[PDB]
Amino acid sequence: KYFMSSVRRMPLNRAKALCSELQGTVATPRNAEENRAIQNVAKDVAFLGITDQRTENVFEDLTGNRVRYTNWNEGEPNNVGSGENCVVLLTNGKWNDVPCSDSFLVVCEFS
Amino acid sequence: KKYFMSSVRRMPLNRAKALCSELQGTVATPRNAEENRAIQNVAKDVAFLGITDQRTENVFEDLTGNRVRYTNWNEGEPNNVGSGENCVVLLTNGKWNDVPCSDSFLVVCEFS
Ligand SMILES: CO[C@@H]1O[C@@H](C)[C@@H](O)[C@@H](O)[C@@H]1O
Ligand SMILES: CO[C@@H]1O[C@@H](C)[C@@H](O)[C@@H](O)[C@@H]1O
Ligand SMILES: [Ca+2]
Ligand SMILES: [Ca+2]
Ligand SMILES: [Ca+2]
Ligand SMILES: [Ca+2]
Ligand SMILES: [Cl-]
Repeated sequence: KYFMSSVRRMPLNRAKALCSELQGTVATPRNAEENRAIQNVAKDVAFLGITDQRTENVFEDLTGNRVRYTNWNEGEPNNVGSGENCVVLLTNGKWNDVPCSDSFLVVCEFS
Repeated sequence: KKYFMSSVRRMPLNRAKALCSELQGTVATPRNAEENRAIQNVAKDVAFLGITDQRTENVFEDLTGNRVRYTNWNEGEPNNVGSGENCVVLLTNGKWNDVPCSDSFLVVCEFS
């Protein structure tokens, strides 16, 4: 896998469109090594290709595959307010669930 | 190493540049036959290369203004037809054709 970060921030729908445009997908770390690699390419908080939009508290990648490895920041995922169904990788590498409509950088993953 | 990825949609060169730069890459510029073939492998149809003679006609440079060395022009190219063709695309046979920068084609981005 090759990981590339965007320079501008955008909501998940636009982030998915960007990675998909170059025939990739929003980055989904499958282990601690991939998590670090994505963290490194991301210069700020960035979206990951994981959501619980289909079933609340059931996190899966953008292709419907349930994720096994997770790295939630303490207290996460908390689905606060009216709900947080998207996921971002914080600058310390831990994850936070956030509203999919919010804007963050995006890290795309290619094979 | 250099990695190449092709777009799904077609767009003019300035948009192609913006797409590749969005992910901190550039429009693919083959420096030799191996790279030319690597780009061929990812481009399913005619696609833009990061080369233009916009500065001086018939002097081809990459997008950073660096004069290119390796070229693989299709027979009869570059012909600068009509009002001008100052951008370059990789044809489906791997050879190059100069085309109007305002025309739309797939784009192959390069990252390293
Ligand atoms: C208290 O909730 C935390 O802080 C909020 C400002 C949001 O970033 C939320 O995702 C996070 O879990
Ligand atoms: C005759 O010129 C050739 O055919 C035209 C349709 C254009 O594609 C032009 O770039 C090419 O050199
Ligand atoms: Ca949720
Ligand atoms: Ca949260
Ligand atoms: Ca020309
Ligand atoms: Ca031509
Ligand atoms: Cl949400």
